Formats: sequence, C-alpha cells, structure tokens
Amino acid sequence: SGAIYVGNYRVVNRHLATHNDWANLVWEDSSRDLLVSSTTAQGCDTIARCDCQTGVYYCSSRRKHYPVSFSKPSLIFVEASEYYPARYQSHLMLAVGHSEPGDCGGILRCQHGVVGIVSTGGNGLVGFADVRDLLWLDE
Ligand SMILES: COc1cccc(Cl)c1CC(=O)N1CCC[C@H](C(N)=O)C1
Ligand SMILES: [Zn+2]
Repeated sequence: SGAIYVGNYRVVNRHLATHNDWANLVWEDSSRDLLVSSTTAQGCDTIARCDCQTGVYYCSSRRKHYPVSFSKPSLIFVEASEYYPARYQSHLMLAVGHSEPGDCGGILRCQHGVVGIVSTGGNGLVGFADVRDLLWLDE
C-alpha cells in the first residue's frame, strides 16, 4: 500500500484504489496502473521533473529503503492477476531489487522529488509506475 499526496490530489495504484478514490475520481489509466483522486487537505509531497535513472525506493516487505538504477518509462509486458488480464503496462520503469505484491504504493524518489510508485515485480526485479510526465499534478 502507499500513496502520493500532492496539493489537492492523491495518487495511488489503480488496482488498490478505494470506493472513496473512485467517488472523488480525477483521472485513471488502467494501462499505467494509476488513479488520481481529489482531497480536501493539502498534500505533503513534491514531484520530480527530470530524466533521473537513479533513486531510492521504500520496500515495506523489508521495512527498508533501497538505492536503485531504473530504466526509462516504457511499455512492458505484465502477467495476469486478480486485477488485470495479461497486457503491456505503459510508463513503467524496471530496477533490480526486492519486491512482493504488498509492496505496491511504495514511493521511488530521486534528489528532485517523487518519481513514482511500486506497481509490478518478480524474480529480483521491481517495476515503478512513473508520474513525472503528469505536469497537471502541480497546477
Ligand atoms: C510489486 O509487485 C509484485 C512483486 C513480486 C511479485 C508480484 Cl506477482 C508482484 C505483483 C505484481 O507484479 N502485480 C500484481 C498486482 C498488479 C500489478 C500490475 N499489473 O501493475 C502486477
Ligand atoms: Zn531526478
């Protein structure tokens, strides 16, 4: 679990969104595993606007932060689950690092701010849904 609180927005994995998130929907994209809902309180986080390929992510299944090198946001094949059929997930960045299903929502950050959230994983890899292109989160 985990979310990005920026201004009047809450960014979550679409597959973990709540009834409240869907009742206050701003935008969602199943192909990115992202959903953005509105909030009344002002958000605590800052978003990065960069092409960084190094950062640190929070891994709840180890209660630890890990430094990672990660790929550029791209279309990557993702196996079927109770949430989605087998498909290509866009804007996904892969890194070598530990992750388990409950790790989704963990934040990835670089020196410029929040880069994205854990969305996929498997066999020593971890995938992050990028949010750096969502310029409207700031305005
Ligand atoms: C961090 O996720 C891990 C880690 C290790 C192993 C596994 Cl199966 C996962 C879970 C995972 O990749 N899923 C299930 C939830 C929907 C995801 C998606 N389509 O964006 C795909
Ligand atoms: Zn950066």
